[PDB]
Amino acid sequence: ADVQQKLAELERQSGGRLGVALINTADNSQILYRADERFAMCXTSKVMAAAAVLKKSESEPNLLNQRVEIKKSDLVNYNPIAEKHVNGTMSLAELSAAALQYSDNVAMNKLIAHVGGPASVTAFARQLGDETFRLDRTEPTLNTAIPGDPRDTTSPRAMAQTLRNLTLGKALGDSQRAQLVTWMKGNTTGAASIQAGLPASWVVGDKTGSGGYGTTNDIAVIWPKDRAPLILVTYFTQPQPKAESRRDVLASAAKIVTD
Ligand SMILES: [Cl-]
Repeated sequence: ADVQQKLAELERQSGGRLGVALINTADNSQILYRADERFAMCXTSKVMAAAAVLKKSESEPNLLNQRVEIKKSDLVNYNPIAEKHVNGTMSLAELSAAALQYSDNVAMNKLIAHVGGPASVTAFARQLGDETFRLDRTEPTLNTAIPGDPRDTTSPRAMAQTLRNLTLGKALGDSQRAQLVTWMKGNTTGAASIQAGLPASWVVGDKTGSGGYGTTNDIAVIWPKDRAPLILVTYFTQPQPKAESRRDVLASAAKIVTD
């Protein structure tokens, strides 16, 4: 009850719409707030795309080493790693790391294209038992985040359950699961989001996202000191098209649900 009141007060102060799902594997419990509503995923969808490539690699051993050409025509609106490789190639492993650890949007588009497009990433989610996730578009348009638009959305409940399967469960083979966890633990974009609301000693693998309407998101697997792991999804979006990012709201939500 107190946790619910605190999340409601945070949402009201923020001026926007907040979605939270925590899974505590110590006791198989959940803390949920707007957890069945849809939110634009933005960059957080890169986890599903990278996982689809990892699954494909289980039956194709040379897959992560496969080379992909990077051209000026591939550049989109945020290309921190790919811009350094124009006119050469990157491997699928390198593209996966760039997408997950730097939010590189060219890298996301190469993962999407490799597996057959947004409908193939969605069909992979369905094969895992996630019947909520939908990836409709490529970068950069998947980030528009218009209120009421179901494109490129999922719910906090669904994304927490799927992230648990991918990182702690058996969706991927042992080598592939370990690779995903290692990539997420090395993320560089998350220190002001969920991590900022947790003790310094806790270990985190996370993926952030941001987009139109001040959309500010983070999804994480968390190893608290001497405790069973947690899965946490914090999604946030605002009423104004040009609203600024609010990573502090995600930090505040993480503190509330883990105190
Ligand atoms: Cl505005």
